[PDB]
Amino acid sequence: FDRAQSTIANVDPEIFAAIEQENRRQEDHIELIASENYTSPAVMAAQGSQLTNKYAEGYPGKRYYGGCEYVDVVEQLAIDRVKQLFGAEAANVQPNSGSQANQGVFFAMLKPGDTIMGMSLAHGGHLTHGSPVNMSGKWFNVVSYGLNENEDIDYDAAEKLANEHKPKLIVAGASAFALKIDFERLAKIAKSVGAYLMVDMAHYAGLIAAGVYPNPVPHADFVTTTTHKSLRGPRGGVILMKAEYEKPINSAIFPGIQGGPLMHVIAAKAVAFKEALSPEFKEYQQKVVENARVLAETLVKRGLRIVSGRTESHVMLVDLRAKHITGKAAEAALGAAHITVNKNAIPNDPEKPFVTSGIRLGSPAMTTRGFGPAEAEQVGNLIADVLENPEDAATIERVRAQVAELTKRFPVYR
Amino acid sequence: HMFDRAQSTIANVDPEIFAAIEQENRRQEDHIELIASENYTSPAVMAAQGSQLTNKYAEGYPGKRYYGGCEYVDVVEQLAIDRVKQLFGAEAANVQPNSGSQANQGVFFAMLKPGDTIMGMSLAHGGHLTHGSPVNMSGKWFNVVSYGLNENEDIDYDAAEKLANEHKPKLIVAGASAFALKIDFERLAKIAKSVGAYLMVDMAHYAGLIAAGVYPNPVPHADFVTTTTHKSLRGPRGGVILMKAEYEKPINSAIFPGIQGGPLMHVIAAKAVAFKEALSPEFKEYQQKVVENARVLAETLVKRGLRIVSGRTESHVMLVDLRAKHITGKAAEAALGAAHITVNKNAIPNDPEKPFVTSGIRLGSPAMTTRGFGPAEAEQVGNLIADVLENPEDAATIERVRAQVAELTKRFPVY
Ligand SMILES: Cc1ncc(COP(=O)(O)O)c(CN[C@@H](CO)C(=O)O)c1O
Repeated sequence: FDRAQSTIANVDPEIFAAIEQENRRQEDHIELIASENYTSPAVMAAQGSQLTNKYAEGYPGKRYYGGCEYVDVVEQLAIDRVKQLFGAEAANVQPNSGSQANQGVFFAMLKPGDTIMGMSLAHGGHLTHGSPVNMSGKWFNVVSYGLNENEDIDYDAAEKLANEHKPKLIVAGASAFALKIDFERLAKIAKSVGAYLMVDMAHYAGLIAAGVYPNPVPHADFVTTTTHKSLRGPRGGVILMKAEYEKPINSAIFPGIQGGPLMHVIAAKAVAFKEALSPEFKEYQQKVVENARVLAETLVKRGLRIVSGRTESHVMLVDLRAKHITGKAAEAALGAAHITVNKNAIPNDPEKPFVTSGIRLGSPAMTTRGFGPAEAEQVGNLIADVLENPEDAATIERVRAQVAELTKRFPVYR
Repeated sequence: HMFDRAQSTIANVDPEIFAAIEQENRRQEDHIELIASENYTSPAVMAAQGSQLTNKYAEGYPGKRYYGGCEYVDVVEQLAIDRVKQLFGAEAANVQPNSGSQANQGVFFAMLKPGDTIMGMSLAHGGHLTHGSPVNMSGKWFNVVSYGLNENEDIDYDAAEKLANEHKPKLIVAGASAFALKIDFERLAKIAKSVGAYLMVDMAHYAGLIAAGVYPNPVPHADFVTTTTHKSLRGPRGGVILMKAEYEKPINSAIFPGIQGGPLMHVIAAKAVAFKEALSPEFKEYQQKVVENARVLAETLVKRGLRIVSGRTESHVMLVDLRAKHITGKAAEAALGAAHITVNKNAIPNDPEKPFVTSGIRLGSPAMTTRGFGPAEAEQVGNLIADVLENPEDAATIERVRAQVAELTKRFPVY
């Protein structure tokens, strides 16, 4: 309890060693998982603070425990900054995760058995948007909408489904969709059947904050997000809501589905929001969008296909059929070449769900460590090299060596 | 640069947050903390959840992840699982729950369907929010039957048995947020078995005492045992589920993909560190002092004319009946807080006051024991509390106590 003696290395050598290896792994691999980023030392320092010691059930100025004057300052800063970031009427920064943020809306507005609409998992929707093995799909009646022939969201079909099934709530947002979503149109659809509109902007949140992806907040009743993806913050969730839903949302998070908030993580959220308000962050996201486009363009030049035909965001779904390789095989081969991606089903995938014909790629992480258009293009070409000969030892090695050059030249943490 | 560890300090990036954390650091030093659910976790634990492991998406379980590159977070999580199994002798464990509430929700999601009947200890008598409160998920989406204390303010096992037979709960919850005595988990297991119900024990408050062997272990008797890692266990903020091997698959499926997504791997690393610390002989010695200090505190307050619910404590915690000094729980909390003693108000059985007022305060010894308080200090603290309670609005009294608190806090620094 002098920070000198209680180090991880002294107290728990096994865990220290494992953490050290993860540090090096983060340096030594090019990360293209669209949901991952590298958060700042300041953010990490914040959730490594003594604020973990405080029980603070309730909300600023209305706590159940005494001694909360300073954690109140922290939480209110987090609330005010995130409201400022997205122009929200109200906010809740206590959700433990993106899942809990989404569960909070559901607990606030719905009863078990209610009908909801969400984007289908097969076409890029998330687990929490109605999967039958998730709470959202097991305890509720789920109707899903998907993509059209152009692999854009099929707004007409969604409208038809809404009228047919009369959902109490409509979910929009996605984990693997490259285009701009028309939140205004989904809002009209929701209003026309008297449904709530909830937008899960977890993946796009950083882009939205920087103004390079459309903002769902003026159109939706509820907007949920993670703080750790494109927002580049700590791991956790946030709910944004219209003022009229402030009381049900706050009551749903506590005492509804959570207990004591993680005040150290909320402090870390506040720091990330401060960073997101800066001109440097806007410039970062402009580069994120640029690098994603260049990556997509490069893969197309090498004969691959991009689902929806283009990206208008940080993310892309790559159709691998022209190179006669499965997503599963592609993920494995790229991983061996020190490029981290994940397999992902494409629309009308001829392969089994655990195999797939696609991979999802994203630019936030590589952009954070300093990659520009030249590097994004180089990475595109390296991926294609692997895909065209995934089991050739010499091919994997040549790429790995070039990956090593990039990662050494662009360190994550200095 | 934004990712240079020299330049990216909290003070450099965010001076306002720096200032608030600094004030909180000093607040933790300058107050005697007697909130029974709070502790001071080690720098090693804090360092772990301040690590780069926050950057990793690791949906799934060790060796069965959906993402690549999880080799090292797998080592971390498996160490956490193996150590917590070792601490409590559990057949299986899940260390991903984001909180105690999510731990409890995980069991419910695994074993129950909305509308099912459950039994839990009543909130009025020391049960927790997640044990069937109608404003909590546990009580709003399920049919709740609650059991409480008897005339001696011990758990009324006979009444619980009658209720179980009458209502046929699918699941019985045991454990408490404010109960001083040893709970008879074996008897509750028998009652549960007799009606074919699952037994879930929420040992959040007692977990550290149980690990050190100074409070009875529910693991050999229960189907499921849930806990927080931040209370008497003295770890990071988060949850854990312990379960019999036969329930390994439904429990793991319930946490993911059931109710959570990517686990907080940095926090799980911190959990692992906390479990390593808990396995040491020093931790057992700590919990012996916790139990001793709680007893001494209780005895001292009784000497000053207060009453302890259940008549004694056999743990870290006590509920103090304040009526003899004609002061409410709310007023007591406020007055003690001004004297730099942190407590929280709490209803007593058959409390004549409104729920927001109460006639009691809950006290615990884990935090003060952690910063080094012994029996002499525990007794002194008991007397200081009584001094405030007997004259809660006297400025001179508040000042004298505050001065003595300052002497103690200076003598026993936390960090
Ligand atoms: C759109 C969206 N919404 C919620 C979540 C879950 O948040 P957690 O903090 O992990 O609970 C996600 C998470 N996405 C992961 C896994 O599906 C991803 O790689 O996209 C999400 O995308």
